[PDB]
Amino acid sequence: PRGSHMNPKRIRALKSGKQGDGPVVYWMSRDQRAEDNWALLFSRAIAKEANVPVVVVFCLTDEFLEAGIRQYEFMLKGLQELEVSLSRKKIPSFFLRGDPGEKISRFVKDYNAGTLVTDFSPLRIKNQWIEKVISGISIPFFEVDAHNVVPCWEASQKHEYAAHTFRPKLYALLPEFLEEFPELEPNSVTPETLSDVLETGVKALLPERALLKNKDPLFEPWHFEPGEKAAKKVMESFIADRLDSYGALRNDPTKNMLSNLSPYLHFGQISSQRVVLEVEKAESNPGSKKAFLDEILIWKEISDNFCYYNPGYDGFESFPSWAKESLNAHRNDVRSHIYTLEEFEAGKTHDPLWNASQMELLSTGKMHGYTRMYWAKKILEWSESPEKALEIAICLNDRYELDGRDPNGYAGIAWSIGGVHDRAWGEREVTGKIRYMSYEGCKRKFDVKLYIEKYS
DNA sequence: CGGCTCGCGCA
DNA sequence: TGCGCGAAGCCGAT
Ligand SMILES: Cc1cc2nc3c(=O)[nH]c(=O)nc-3n(C[C@H](O)[C@H](O)[C@H](O)COP(=O)(O)OP(=O)(O)OC[C@H]3O[C@@H](n4cnc5c(N)ncnc54)[C@H](O)[C@@H]3O)c2cc1C
Repeated sequence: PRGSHMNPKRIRALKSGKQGDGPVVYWMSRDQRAEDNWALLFSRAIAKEANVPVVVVFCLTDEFLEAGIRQYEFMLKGLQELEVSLSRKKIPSFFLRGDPGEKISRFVKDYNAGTLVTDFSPLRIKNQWIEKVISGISIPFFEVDAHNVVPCWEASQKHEYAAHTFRPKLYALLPEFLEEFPELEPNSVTPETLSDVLETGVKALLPERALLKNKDPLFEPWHFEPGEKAAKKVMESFIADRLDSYGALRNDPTKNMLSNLSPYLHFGQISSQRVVLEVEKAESNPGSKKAFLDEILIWKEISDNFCYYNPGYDGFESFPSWAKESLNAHRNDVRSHIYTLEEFEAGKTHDPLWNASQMELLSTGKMHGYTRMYWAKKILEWSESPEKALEIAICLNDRYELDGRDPNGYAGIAWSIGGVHDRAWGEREVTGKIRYMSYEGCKRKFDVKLYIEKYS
């Protein structure tokens, strides 16, 4: 498709056709940012060769109703910042509301677009939208992987069983795809109020707000400032203050020593490639650098590999054969406790460590990476069936996590409950051969009282 | 055949 | 606290 610093393997054609005379439309979805965006850079390079301008279109679907206000505000406030950023470079943005399959097909014809570009996402509803758009448009339709360092269809062509199998593949293509980003060139040609979409959506999600007894909201929105500018500040402080002690205190929820980048990385407000570019150049603890790189490279992109090659990524059928056989044999085992969704949601279990994990999820919208395993694994231990446990874990994960509705969530829940990307362990009642995690093992690794007293 | 992102005993 | 074994099924290099 042309360009000096542009790798042609990051782009693949979804539909071939005669390139129109109008501008190039970039259908923004996952990577909501202006800097370090391959999809936005590829749309500008195409527009430069065709002597056309580049426009951005964002379709606001009804998916914000299944979520909550904490995710809707975090996204809308970032889109307000992105509008001024793109407007500074003479790039206009259009914000549509409704079905992307019907709205973007109408936008391409109404605006007489010449080439449509979109970003990559392995989720089901994105592939369903792209198929409906292809059937209604007559212009070329391209797809760019701007989220992963190595494109998903390039790192592997099949489902990866474990990380130590996917690890040598990723690090082998790293010297080719780890490159610096060129600056976005402003538009030479210039061819819906976000404040109203914010107030309308908030009033519709007000009854579903998570409250306390005194009708006070549980969400604390001052923990993570949304936007592209704030996301870069979280990156800088992590590499300057937290990266040294990461490899030693990454599993201690009493110490705020993780990167805290998952809410920004989910909405695409910060590029993981930019994070790797800056972490690699830093001089820090070599063990901590290798530990953080293994999280943002393999485990982040193997989760995209999981959902892209397993369409039932949120179902029991995606589990390995050994895990399904073990879970099916222990279906009739008597459970120590049985809790419904409402009891798991409000945090009314006998385990104070589990309840404290749920309060962190409800109050801050981001539960610590270590306690998320204890949170999900105990849901499987105290549920009717593995299907209900998978249902409850996915529901609370997508409802209250700021990084929810993300491939890392479904892969992480499939790891905790279904042993995906994991191996078998000692045979137990109810759980079977799935990895076990107890309250006593957490007491030997960190001060469990400080974590419980912090969140009641 | 080697080695994979827990619990547990022992310094 | 950090280290080493145990319990377990399977991929992938040959
Ligand atoms: C049951 C369960 C549910 C999860 N739900 C989500 C979710 O909804 N959204 C989400 O983005 N992540 C999810 N994760 C993955 C992981 O918990 C988060 O990425 C992490 O805890 C967020 O904090 P952090 O980015 O500061 O951690 P860091 O240690 O700083 O992580 C660095 C980055 O590496 C990646 N990463 C780290 N751990 C994982 C992992 N286990 N799997 C995949 N990528 C990882 C993420 O991009 C993360 O931003 C879940 C994990 C589990 C076990």
